[PDB]
Amino acid sequence: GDVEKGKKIFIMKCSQCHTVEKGGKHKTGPNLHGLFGRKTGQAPGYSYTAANKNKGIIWGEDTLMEYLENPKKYIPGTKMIFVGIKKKEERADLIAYLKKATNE
Ligand code: HEC
Repeated sequence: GDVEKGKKIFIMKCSQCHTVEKGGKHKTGPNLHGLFGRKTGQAPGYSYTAANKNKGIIWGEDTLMEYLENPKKYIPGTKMIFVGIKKKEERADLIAYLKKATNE
């Protein structure tokens, strides 16, 4: 659950658009502050993707490990430009970091 690594990653992996900082902006990507344990297409006043609502799942440790793996797949029509991840520990750490960031 490397938090230091996930930091460098997110920094230039997701953070690029996302924002693990309460009060984030609806930039290229939505905020990621408490995304764990909440429904999708919730961010009010956002231009979410037609696939962001379509899915309509409960984000978490699984939905992620699965989603992250393939964002395009999971969300067909998502703007989230991301190839995906493979390394388990990579997703386990990256996710961990968040658990310390969003869930600091
Ligand atoms: C900007 C180019 C992005 C990058 C890089 C990443 N994400 Fe993203 N994400 C982006 C958008 C515009 C959206 C909405 C469209 C959709 O339905 O996906 C998302 C959505 C997600 C979601 C779902 C809702 C939410 O969490 O806010 C998750 C769980 C998510 N994205 C996670 C995530 C992670 C961990 C990334 C790097 C590993 C990542 N995103 C990259 C835009 C962008």
